[PDB]
Amino acid sequence: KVTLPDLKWDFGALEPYISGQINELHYTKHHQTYVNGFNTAVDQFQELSDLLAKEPSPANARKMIAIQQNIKFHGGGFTNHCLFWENLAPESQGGGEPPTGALAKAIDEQFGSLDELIKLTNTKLAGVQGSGWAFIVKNLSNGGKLDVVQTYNQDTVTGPLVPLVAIDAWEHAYYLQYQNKKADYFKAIWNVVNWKEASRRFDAGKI
Amino acid sequence: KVTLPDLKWDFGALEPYISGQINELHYTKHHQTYVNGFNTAVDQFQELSDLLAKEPSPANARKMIAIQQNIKFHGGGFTNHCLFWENLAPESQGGGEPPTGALAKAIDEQFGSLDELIKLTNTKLAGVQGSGWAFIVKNLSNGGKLDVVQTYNQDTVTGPLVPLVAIDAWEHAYYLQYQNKKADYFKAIWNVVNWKEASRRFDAGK
Amino acid sequence: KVTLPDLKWDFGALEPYISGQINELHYTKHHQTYVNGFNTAVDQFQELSDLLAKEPSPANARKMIAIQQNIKFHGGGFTNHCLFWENLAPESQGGGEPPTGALAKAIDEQFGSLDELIKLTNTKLAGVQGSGWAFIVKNLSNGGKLDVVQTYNQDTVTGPLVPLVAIDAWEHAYYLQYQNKKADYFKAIWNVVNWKEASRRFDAGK
Amino acid sequence: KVTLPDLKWDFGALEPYISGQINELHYTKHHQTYVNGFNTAVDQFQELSDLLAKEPSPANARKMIAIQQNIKFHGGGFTNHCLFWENLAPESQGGGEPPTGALAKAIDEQFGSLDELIKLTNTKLAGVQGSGWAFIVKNLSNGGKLDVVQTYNQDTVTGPLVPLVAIDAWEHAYYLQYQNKKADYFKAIWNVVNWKEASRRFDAGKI
Ligand SMILES: [Mn+2]
Ligand SMILES: [Mn+2]
Ligand SMILES: [Mn+2]
Ligand SMILES: [Mn+2]
Ligand code: NA
Repeated sequence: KVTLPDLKWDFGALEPYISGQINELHYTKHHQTYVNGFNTAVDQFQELSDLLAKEPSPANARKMIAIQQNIKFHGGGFTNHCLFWENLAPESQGGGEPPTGALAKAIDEQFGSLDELIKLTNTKLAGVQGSGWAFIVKNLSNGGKLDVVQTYNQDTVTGPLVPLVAIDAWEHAYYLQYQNKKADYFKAIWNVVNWKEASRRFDAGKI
Repeated sequence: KVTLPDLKWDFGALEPYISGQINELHYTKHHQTYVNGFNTAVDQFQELSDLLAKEPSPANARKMIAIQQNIKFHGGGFTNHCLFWENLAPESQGGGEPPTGALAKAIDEQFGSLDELIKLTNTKLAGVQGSGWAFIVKNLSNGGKLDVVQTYNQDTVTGPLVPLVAIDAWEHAYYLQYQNKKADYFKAIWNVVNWKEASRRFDAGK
Repeated sequence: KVTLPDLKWDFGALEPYISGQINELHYTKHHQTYVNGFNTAVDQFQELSDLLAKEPSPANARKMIAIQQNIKFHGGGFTNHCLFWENLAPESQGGGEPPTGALAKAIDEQFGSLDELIKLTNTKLAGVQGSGWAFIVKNLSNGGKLDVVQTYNQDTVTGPLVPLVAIDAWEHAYYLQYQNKKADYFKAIWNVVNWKEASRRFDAGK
Repeated sequence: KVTLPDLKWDFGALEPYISGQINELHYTKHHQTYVNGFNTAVDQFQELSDLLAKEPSPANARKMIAIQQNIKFHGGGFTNHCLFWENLAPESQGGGEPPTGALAKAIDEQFGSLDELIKLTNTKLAGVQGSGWAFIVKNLSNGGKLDVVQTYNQDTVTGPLVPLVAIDAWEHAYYLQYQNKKADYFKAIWNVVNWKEASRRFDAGKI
């Protein structure tokens, strides 16, 4: 049974880059909904699995097929937002300070500088044509190389792709403050990105 | 735990429209693969579910998300092929005979004729740009109306959509016999379509 | 070269159901974005088509493929919003009044009532897990039957699926006013749906 | 107007890894079909594009949206198969011989060995749940790092993702010889992969 995680900061702590009113809605409404949806979907599948064991019909298999969409969507919603809060921090807790160590080294070697990586990421965020996410990732299958990937809806990066920084591009993540001006939001959010958490994820090679 | 279903006919019973060499591989290899994949996926779900209970972390959620794909794909593969075998039959069991009853009436009212419905379906089949299926369906949400829908890969029709006739458009369904000539396969298969089974599905809405 | 269509109503005309603030942003910003993107994409096609003619390489084919996403997305955004404004109207223009004629008959015959069709549509709207649309459509390929279709992002209904009512489920369509309570928005919008335009679309079959 | 490309080898030249029967059908039927489809779709779009100039209506935009699906699919079909033939060669023409130069250096640095890259690719190919492709690519956006990407149907890798080796995982690519044993096909094809063409693409950073 999953639960809304504790936040490391107060709702209004990322102002002026992200408003407290957005954070409160985003966390108490949107994230809680994925929490509830995920627990419900997992419950429903456990129930369908028990039904399939006694009556392994295509009819019942068809029912399982129907709920896995909810497992994926709500599971992703749960996961992506958890990652999101943990890679945000107020300036007082180091938000917006550049990474150090191995991650900083890989960033410079692959993209030239942190500024270029961020510009690439903002291009990707702007390129999400619908709801979705951009993730700075470490790819474990090609020697641990950095990349920036987009996902849609609540799809997430799995397998060898370890998320280092997740940035939410759903309209609910910025609309009350930025309205249509999503590029202003993408630029502003880096001021409160927690690159210490990114570095920790990079070093661990897991989340 | 699912298994391959009983067939109502022998592998060679659909000759010459669908070769026995195809049916044998199709059932004993391809369908068996979805059976095994689905059973594995459901087992793995059960294991991840216990893991999630012990540690409900994003990491473990991530693992669960990863296997949903296989549940969907192999579950669809299992379900779609079960449908397929049940709506195929040799002529000796009524394959290729036109439907009667309420289904026949609905077909004529909506499409003009069975011939016109079949042509529409062959157009949908030819329009699958990849691996996939066409389904003639009854839509329970809009008053029980017939439609033809395409799916890709092992996606299937769910919700208010009741499959009446499933036709496999994956290349493995025809390649040994027809190779690139998929339209020849789409045309030939209607000689062994079991419309009695479609009519039963239509009447039951299940 | 496309442009924003003229609106038949002032930005604040759909209050209280849809905020004038939302309509103004939705039209002057969001719809404009799609107009700009589509014009840009069609210009690029034109340039790449000429390039491909002179040099029909896989390299240039690859470039042509790369712009198709923009054509589809912005083309969809352009088209869907045009449909949307045309099927909305203030109560003073007859918004929210039930359809009549053939459409009204088809709705009663297939769904039982207008309320049942609306209920089904709201279910499809709530079912969009991401950004998207629901369309009440008339299907030209199954004898002209009504159905409700979900799309994601700016995907739209084409070919035999004729849109009668388009409803936007992107968060920018409701968030300033309803925030997370999208179900409240889906319920409210029917008060300003232009069923007269829906009936016109149904009769024209385009 | 695109045309079927010239092949560098005879239909039967890749036996016994891929039969002459397959190559003949694959090239003269399947590839040709995408050639014809792509030419048709581009002509149709040009036609609608000219109409849209005079009638810039939602109706006409809707018609163009329908056609872009065919441009993408047949365009991809044309492109992927052109890449495919160019990265296959008989053993007499160097097929199956390991890459050298910068490409070989990047492979060992990122994957450990060619064999590890090949195994990863075979895992990706087996993971295509439907029709599709695997590509070994050079990613120009992350400092030119190698990766392996899956696509479905005739989707392809565009922009910063430069295809180095394309491997076809559609059933028509192997069924007549391998039937359901696709893993055997994925394993065998490397014996006739042209790594010299892969190296040229890697060096040029384009196709
Ligand atoms: Mn969010
Ligand atoms: Mn099959
Ligand atoms: Mn909109
Ligand atoms: Mn092929
Ligand atoms: Na509100």
